[PDB]
Amino acid sequence: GVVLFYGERLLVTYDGCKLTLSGSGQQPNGKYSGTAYLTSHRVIFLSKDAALNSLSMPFVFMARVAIKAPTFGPNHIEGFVSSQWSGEMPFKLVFNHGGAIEFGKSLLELGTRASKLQNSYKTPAAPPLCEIYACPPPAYTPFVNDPYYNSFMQPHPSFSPPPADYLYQTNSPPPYPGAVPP
Repeated sequence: GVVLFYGERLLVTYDGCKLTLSGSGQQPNGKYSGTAYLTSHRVIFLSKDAALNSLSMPFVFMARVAIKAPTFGPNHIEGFVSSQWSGEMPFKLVFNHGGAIEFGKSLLELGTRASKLQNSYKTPAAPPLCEIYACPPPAYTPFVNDPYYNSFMQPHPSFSPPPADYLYQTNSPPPYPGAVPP
């Protein structure tokens, strides 16, 4: 399952994604196939097979994110996660069914917005009793229904249904900012 923070919105589900972590030294390094989730706050990747079952890349720790197109091959997304390990770990997201440009354009706009709040964000007070429960449907409603997200994200037919029966929410707020209405 996927556990969203309180105040986090699930925006895009992409089944059939390949994530490559290309760290050196002690940084993470491996290849993973599965589903990528684009939220207001992070990319979540769930390995479908597994040295790692789940990983989260908060926008505020991503750097130099770009939609890449090699001279002959398909569009993909590249970037880094910044500083167990320290320094700059490269990552690459490849999409099996197209929609890399649409996913990446959305990621760039979300990440730009979230990163501008990095210095001012203070995690809200959290309930001492931490709860995980079935995710409220509003947290994963199609983003086209929300003018805040619909104004800068484009749909794509390769985007997949949100896995409602696998979505949970915690009452804990996210420890980093996201792209949300002010």
